[PDB]
Amino acid sequence: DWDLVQTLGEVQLAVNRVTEEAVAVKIVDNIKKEICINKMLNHENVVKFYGHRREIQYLFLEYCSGGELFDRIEPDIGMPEPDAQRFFHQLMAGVVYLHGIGITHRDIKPENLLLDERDNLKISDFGLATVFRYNNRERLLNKMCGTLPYVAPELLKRREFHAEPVDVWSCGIVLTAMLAGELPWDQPSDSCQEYSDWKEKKTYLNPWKKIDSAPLALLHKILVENPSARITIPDIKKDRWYNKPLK
Ligand SMILES: CCOC(=O)c1cnc2[nH]ncc2c1N1CCO[C@@H](CN)C1
Repeated sequence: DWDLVQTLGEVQLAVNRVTEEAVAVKIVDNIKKEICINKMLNHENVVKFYGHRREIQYLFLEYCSGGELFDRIEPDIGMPEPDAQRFFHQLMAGVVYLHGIGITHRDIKPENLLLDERDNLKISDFGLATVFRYNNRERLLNKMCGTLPYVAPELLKRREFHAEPVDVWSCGIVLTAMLAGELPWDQPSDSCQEYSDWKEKKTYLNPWKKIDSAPLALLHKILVENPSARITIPDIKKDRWYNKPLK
């Protein structure tokens, strides 16, 4: 038996009457695919799925008492570089896992990155997720989704696109936010001046000016317009800043 303590955001915090264990309960009244995908998942950097009950659908998910990464980002400032690097390491671990089982999240942003009691990052909310690889066969995506400031430019420009580079791009936007406390552009389109400036290498402007040359060098490889030229995760793991001892 579980008591519903408070509304988290619908999602409610539930506490076990006997054990006092806490869990997040998602109430819905597409949910079928979210449960299906959640049943595939098992990784320390992905919100745990405990099960579901049908009545109004109920999803039981890992409660992350640390809240959202979003709330650890000080506006216009960001966070200490060592904290950002640690969070970025854990984000990559989670994303590598998902891509490894052929799943793309499609909406990576600080609001969907939760923290447990130890500040361990957990990828959250698979309502927009989809399978991009099955029976070792890649499937190109063609539906536009995600969140504009975080979406890769190809999603706005091409009919079809590879799933993995899209997630890599969004991860680069998250890193920018962690290091500068602001988003670089409303969207990565040619009509967007801020994106034009970036493509023209005007890193003497914000937010790039607040970012140290080492992490900035990594962002130069992630925020590349051509998804085929964009750095892959295995190569991100070889990046100099990625491997820099910090703090
Ligand atoms: C301390 C605040 O941490 C949360 O609330 C929170 C904790 N664990 C969760 N697992 N799945 C979601 C979730 C969660 N929420 C759900 C509602 O939206 C977000 C909070 N405004 C994040």
